[PDB]
Formats: sequence, structure tokens, C-alpha cells
Amino acid sequence: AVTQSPRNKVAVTGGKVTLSCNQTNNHNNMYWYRQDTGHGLRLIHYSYGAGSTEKGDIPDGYKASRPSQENFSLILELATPSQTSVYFCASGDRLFFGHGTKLSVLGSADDAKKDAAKKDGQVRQSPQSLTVWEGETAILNCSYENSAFDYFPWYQQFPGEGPALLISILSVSDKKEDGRFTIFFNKREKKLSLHIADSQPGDSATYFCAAIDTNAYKVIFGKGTHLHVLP
Amino acid sequence: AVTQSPRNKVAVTGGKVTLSCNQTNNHNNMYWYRQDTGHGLRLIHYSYGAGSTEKGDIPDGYKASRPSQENFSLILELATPSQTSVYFCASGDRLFFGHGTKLSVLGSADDAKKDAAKKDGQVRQSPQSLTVWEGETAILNCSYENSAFDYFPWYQQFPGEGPALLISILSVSDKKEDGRFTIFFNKREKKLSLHIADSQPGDSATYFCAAIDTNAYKVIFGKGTHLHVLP
Repeated sequence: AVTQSPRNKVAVTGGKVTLSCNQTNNHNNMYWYRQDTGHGLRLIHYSYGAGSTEKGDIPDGYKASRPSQENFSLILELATPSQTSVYFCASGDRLFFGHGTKLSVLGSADDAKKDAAKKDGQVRQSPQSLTVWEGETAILNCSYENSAFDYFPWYQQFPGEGPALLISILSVSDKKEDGRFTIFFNKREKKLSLHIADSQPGDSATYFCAAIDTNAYKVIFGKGTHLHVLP
Repeated sequence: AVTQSPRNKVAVTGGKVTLSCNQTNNHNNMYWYRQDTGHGLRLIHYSYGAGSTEKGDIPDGYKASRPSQENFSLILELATPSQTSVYFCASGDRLFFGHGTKLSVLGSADDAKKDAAKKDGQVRQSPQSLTVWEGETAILNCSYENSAFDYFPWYQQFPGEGPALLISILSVSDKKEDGRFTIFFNKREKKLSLHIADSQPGDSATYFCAAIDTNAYKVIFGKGTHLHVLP
């Protein structure tokens, strides 16, 4: 058995956290990993016997102590929110893992309101990728946080070309219609939709939604939707 | 109306690049963006009239010059590979784009060295996500670059638990079979497959391939395959 303690932990930024691991396997080697999206398992620190600690691939912000054969601790002296993760102890000669410790390091004042300034200047598109058969209505969506945005242009971009204006709406309206192209604009929800009716293969392109403050003179772009219209 | 020059450029990490944009719209504002996977369009520098330049969201490593109404230049004094991208000039008062300029920055001797050194210690899994119906044979794939790796365990990990060893092969062998679980291992090609025959819902899990040098004592993990076996 490899047993970890605690199994869930919440801490505050700047706090100190210690994670404990106990093994009964009688193994010389122990390991601390964390598990994150996009990263798999990254080795933080390890130990090849009692009294010894070795920095792993990602040591910074952590220390370790192997006081005895059975015990390997992981010490976060100044917890940061980047330390939020699932942490796994393992013992080996042929490698056995604990059950995991979920750690949540909370943000600041500073963090929470900087992370609100952040969002408020973003335009968010969904989906990133949209595949429809020809004849479906393809529906692309955009959302924004600034109430001062009043003009909403959409751009259409074909491979090896620059974006070209497709269709726009001013916040005074709830609907703009031009051929196969309709904008629906919900000012209370701060949410816009572009409907391409009777979709054709030749409408396959990257679609960008922007949000322009017509007074403060600044242009904010969504990251885009890749549209694929299949015959 | 908005024309860039050149349209394709290749340069060397030492060098200096200048991108030119010429507009005919008689517009006061001009903009330089780059386009990258994941980032959408990001504004590097802009200009609100002849003689004026303003840093955008991502100015570091670029300069800009607005010598006249018509002309807006983008200068990379010390081109890094991070500056490889498609660059778009736009003019405005309502925003028009050029056609784009593909810039490729190579890639020194130290770099290509460092970059082969990093792959060589890496284990690669494909695909990140695999969905099959129950009864299909789920095939998960792995590959490595170091010839010294000779022991290849697989781990199976269920939600809210640690990885547990599933099945392993030694490089002396080309096939290991245990129940529903087969490893096929190609030493010449350095490629390894796990086959789950007669797959069932309860096989849904994250599967890790690892490569272990039994001599040099290091565990290298792949990033994982999330398997979904649908009833």
C-alpha cells in the first residue's frame, strides 16, 4: 500500500501545505507527481532511499523530505493557485501509486478582480469547430462582457486570405438579415448568433465575431469558429 | 486597397525582417496583427495617423513606423522562431485586411540540437481520446525514440483513483497476451500497441504507456489515452 494524507485540501494563496505519503511495500524509491490536463504526470521530486531527496522535472515551488523508508513528504512553503492539481505518490524498485490528493489553492483581492478585468475585455466564440451537411442552417455564437460594445461586425476568412466583412449589427437592433445571413442579438444577455441558412460547401471558412466600442475606438476579436459545410 | 509586401518570407534566427503595408482607402488608422493557432488574431502595433505608432496587446520584439498616410511598416530587428506566423495589416476608421504575409523564422544549430534531445526522452500516445462500442477491439498506440528503453508497462486509471499496472512487455518480446489484453511491440520501428478485445464499458479509463531504462533507472510516461467504451 501507498497511502497519502490528506486526500482533499483547500488552501489560501501564500499558505503552507504539506502532503504525506506512507508506503508498506518496503521499496527504496518513492516519487511525487502531479496530474494536469495537457501535461499527464509530471515528476516533481523523488527519493532513492531513506534520508535522500532528488529534484524531478518540475521542482520549483516544492520541497520534499524522506525521513524514513516508509515516509515521503511534499512541502509547498508558499502555496500559489498554479499549485492546484491532483498529486500522486508512488513507490518502486516496478511502480505503485497512491489514490491521489486533490489540492485547491485559492486566489487573492488581487487575483479575482484582475481575472474579472481580463474577461470583460474578451469576446468568446462557440464552437471552435462546426461541421454541418449542406442545406443545414449553421449557427455560430458569440458572447461579450462589456456593456459599452455597441457595433458587432462578423468576418469571413478563406484559407490563404485575410478576413473580409460579412455582416454587422448595431446594438440598437435585435436582428439583422442579408440574404442567407442573419444576426440575432440579445442585448440583455450580451449574446449574438449568426445563422447561415441553406448552408453551402463554399461557406466553409473561419468566422470571427468582433465587438467595437464606437466611442472609445477599440476592436476586440473572438478566437473564431471553423465552419465545415459537407456535400 | 490593403496590400502587403512580401507575401512569403523565410529568415534566420539572427536576422532582420521588415513587412510593408500600403493602403489606398485614405484611412487614418492602420494595424498589424498576427494569426496563430489558439490565439486568433492578436494586435501587435497600431497607428492612429501619419507619424503615429501605438503598441498593441503584443508589442515585444517588434517595432512599427508610420511614415505617411498610406504606408505602415512592421520591423523585426532580431527575428526569433517565435515570430513565425501569418501577419495581417488592416486599415480603418470599419476595418479592411490585407491578404497576409507568411513569415518563417528558422531554427539554428543549438535549437535543432536541444529539440531532438527533448523528443528522445519522450513517449508519445495516440489518440488522446478513443470512443468505441462495446465488443469492438480498442487499439491504443505508443511510440518512443530512445533505443535504451527495454521495459514497457501499461497503467490503467479510473476517475478519482491512481494508475494501476495493467500489462507490461520486455523488449526481448514482440507480443504479450493476458486475457483480453494484448501488447504488440515493434522494436525496429519503436512502436507498441495495446489491444483490448471484446471491450466493455468498465474498461473506460485513462491508459498510460511508460518506458523504463532498467539500467539507467528512469520512468518516462506518455500523456495518456482516454478510452470510452459505449453500451
